[PDB]
Amino acid sequence: EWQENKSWNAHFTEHKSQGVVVLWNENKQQGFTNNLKRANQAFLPASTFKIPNSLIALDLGVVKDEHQVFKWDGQTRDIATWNRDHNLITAMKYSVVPVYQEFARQIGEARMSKMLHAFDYGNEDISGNVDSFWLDGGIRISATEQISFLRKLYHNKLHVSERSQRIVKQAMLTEANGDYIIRAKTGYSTRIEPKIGWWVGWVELDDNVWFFAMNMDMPTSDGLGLRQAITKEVLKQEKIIP
Ligand SMILES: O=C(O)c1cccc(-c2ccc(F)cc2)c1
Ligand SMILES: [Cl-]
Repeated sequence: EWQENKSWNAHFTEHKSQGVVVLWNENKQQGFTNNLKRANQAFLPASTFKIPNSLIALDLGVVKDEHQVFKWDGQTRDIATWNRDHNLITAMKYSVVPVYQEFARQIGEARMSKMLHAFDYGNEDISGNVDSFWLDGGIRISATEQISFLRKLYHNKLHVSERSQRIVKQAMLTEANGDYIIRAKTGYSTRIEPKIGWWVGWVELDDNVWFFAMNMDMPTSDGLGLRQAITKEVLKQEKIIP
């Protein structure tokens, strides 16, 4: 079942922001959020789509492994870290759109649509350019639907090989210390209004796993750090992380 804790709204209010945090206790099978309605509001996934995109590229052989090098195409872009060679891990880390656009073109429309239906991913609509629909096309996904998809990935229940899912979960590695491990992916949607930020993933503890999915209005790049900062303040408040 689900429980709405509006006290977390303060974490958005303090920054004059609007958004939702969704948490899911895997052991107890209970969900928590500050806004049950926005928790189910569907947005463009933006770079959070790099998770399913990575899975499909790996399972079809478009990407052979996490060490394969994808050469910079010599095009200087506004993102300095994009102007270099990448593998799957660094492509994810620096959210390298042009590398995943190449993935998508090699995957192709037919296979992409088939696999998103198999994943039960959002509205499963890839309308638009095969290499940009997750940024300005017709695909939409809610925070709760992100958690649903992530839970399948965590348990290796998605309809791709176990190997593909293990590799993507490696590439999702974001933070790890003696207290917790976070595997997650950021998102920044700017091509279609409303501009929003994403952070989706899970926090691994010794004896439990908390999946999370948050998004927040993002009129400017100045607030991108709040995607992680707000989420962690909620995690701290709920005694999930110190
Ligand atoms: O989602 C991120 O964490 C991320 C990672 C790398 C780059 C950017 C980014 C993109 C466009 C922009 F206008 C400003 C920042 C966002
Ligand atoms: Cl790992």
